Amino acid sequence: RKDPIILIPSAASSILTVANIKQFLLESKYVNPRNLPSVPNGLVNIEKNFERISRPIRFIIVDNTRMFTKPEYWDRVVAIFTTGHTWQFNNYQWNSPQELFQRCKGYYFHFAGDSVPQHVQQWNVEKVELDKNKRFKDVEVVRYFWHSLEKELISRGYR
Repeated sequence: RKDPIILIPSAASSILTVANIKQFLLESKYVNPRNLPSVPNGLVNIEKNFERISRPIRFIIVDNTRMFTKPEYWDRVVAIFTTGHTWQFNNYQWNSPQELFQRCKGYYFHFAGDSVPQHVQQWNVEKVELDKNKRFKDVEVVRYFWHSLEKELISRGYR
């Protein structure tokens, strides 16, 4: 069966972008986007081996929907990373957070000590907290993220 899709934000300011996503999800290190080039094509592929899943899963990670040529591709979106700007969702199949996050699992990544915006608290999104100063804490954060996503994959039939 087909590769699952993760949608992430395009704004180069966003905590996580196509520039630092692989380092974060695979190497277990947050890297500030300013210290990296921009990635114009807004696409990266990654592969992940899960404890409870037999075969490695190949993820398509995109910060845009210009390649969503068929509406059926929206069935393959297993996660959405959000910064809390609804405009991110403007060109999505489901453009309101209420509808979108009933359809796809949402994640809100931010730093501890930074207030989560009013509207984000109301959203059906899982909040994930990074440490401002202790980069070693990323290891636990990333393990937790993959544990969470694994349950989502299993629920969607990826075993």
